[PDB]
Amino acid sequence: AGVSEYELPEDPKWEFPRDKLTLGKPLGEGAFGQVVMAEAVGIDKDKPKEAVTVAVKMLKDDATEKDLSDLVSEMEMMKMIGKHKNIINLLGACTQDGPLYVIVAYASKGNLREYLRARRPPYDINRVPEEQMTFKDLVSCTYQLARGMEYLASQKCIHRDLAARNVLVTENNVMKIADFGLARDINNIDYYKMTTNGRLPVKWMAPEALFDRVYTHQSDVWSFGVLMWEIFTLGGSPYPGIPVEELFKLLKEGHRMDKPANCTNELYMMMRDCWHAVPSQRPTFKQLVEDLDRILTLTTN
Repeated sequence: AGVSEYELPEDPKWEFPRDKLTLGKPLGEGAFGQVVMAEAVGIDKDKPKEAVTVAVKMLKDDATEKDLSDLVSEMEMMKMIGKHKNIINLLGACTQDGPLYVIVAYASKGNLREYLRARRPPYDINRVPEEQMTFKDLVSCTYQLARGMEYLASQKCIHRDLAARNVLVTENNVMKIADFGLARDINNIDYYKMTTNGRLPVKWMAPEALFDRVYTHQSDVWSFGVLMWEIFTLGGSPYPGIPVEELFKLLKEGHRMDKPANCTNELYMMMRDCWHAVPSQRPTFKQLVEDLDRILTLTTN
């Protein structure tokens, strides 16, 4: 839909009244949208006079048409995806007679990369030493995210932008996949066809997307492997020292990232399996969940 003449249809089951929403302090500014904390009175049907803290995604003053298209697409993707423990929860939207607000559950511990970096083993005033990550914590993080993606893939949707920056962490340390603005519905098609030059960060893109312009669930599996590497480096950035302009040829030559310091060979081989050159030889998200559960069960004892 061309947003400059598209009028958002009514969808009463998701609509939230503007007079019940009080916008608060900013939580983030990316480039296509901005997210603010807010108080939503009555958005929990079970506590109808109660104000609950939420996060609201909206356009910036300098928004483009594509920014608005992405915000609509993110809202519609979250509607169709449905509910899961490891997917950030869509609560409602203000869509009629004013700016588009997409209202989502608030994750008080912020994005995953900064959450991990603040909990690294020993000047940063943002560190949280009382919550330093153990190996079991890292495996648990990975397992939760694999469960979220297993659910996502069972809904026949591809995220396409999986990365630590697009994961949120709640007060109870629950991992929440977020930022569905690039996600797509691939029900009834065999693969999603990429344009010539996409809007997906190159360092998380599977080679078949990069070079053959195709995206499947197994392309998300590749990105999940990079996400795993981010987790087990406690928020490191991938292919360190390699600019994206040099990475294309390195990937064609079979280059893969080295093993992170805090990782077992078992977990590194799981990353490497996610980075198999042949998409159908990478594990599925169902298989990753099974393997991570077994590792996590052994670790917790």
